[PDB]
Amino acid sequence: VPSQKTYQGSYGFRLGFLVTCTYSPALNKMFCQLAKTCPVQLWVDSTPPPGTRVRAMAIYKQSQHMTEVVRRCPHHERLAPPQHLIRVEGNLRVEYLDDRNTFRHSVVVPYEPPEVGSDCTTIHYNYMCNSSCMGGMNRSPILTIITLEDSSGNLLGRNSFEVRVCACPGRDRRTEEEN
Ligand SMILES: [Zn+2]
Repeated sequence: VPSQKTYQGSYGFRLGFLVTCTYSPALNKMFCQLAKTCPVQLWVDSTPPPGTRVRAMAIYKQSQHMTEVVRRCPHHERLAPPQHLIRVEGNLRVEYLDDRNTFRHSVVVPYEPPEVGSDCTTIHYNYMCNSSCMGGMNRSPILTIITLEDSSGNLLGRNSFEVRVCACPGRDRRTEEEN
């Protein structure tokens, strides 16, 4: 299984977050609706090298399920391959990748610096299956792992957040925070 370990790296890489999508810092958890815009901010302390790329991948949070590949349920599976949970919208250079050994899916875009008038780079992710989809995530928590990689694919930085894809993000966040 791919590592989830936070690695700020040489460029001081971290994530930020701004109901269709809501983030709980206390839980390090995003709650979002299926197919809706999920803004994830990339923050760096120094400019990454030319051709730096940003990869997103989902894994199960629980150790006992970590070897299982996160993919869309049969119903939802039937630019993006239909099996992929995570898509990117609003980007002309999206790559959908299937690992030849692990079969794990990921979605990659080029790293771009913040637009003029901004301090961070935003990527709009879409999650295409609900956490509750049986025959898929089966209510089991997932993590999204965001990796900053150089042009050769080498690790520059890593961060992660838990995700629940659900009908009522605000309500579920409140419940999970009360728990
Ligand atoms: Zn589904």
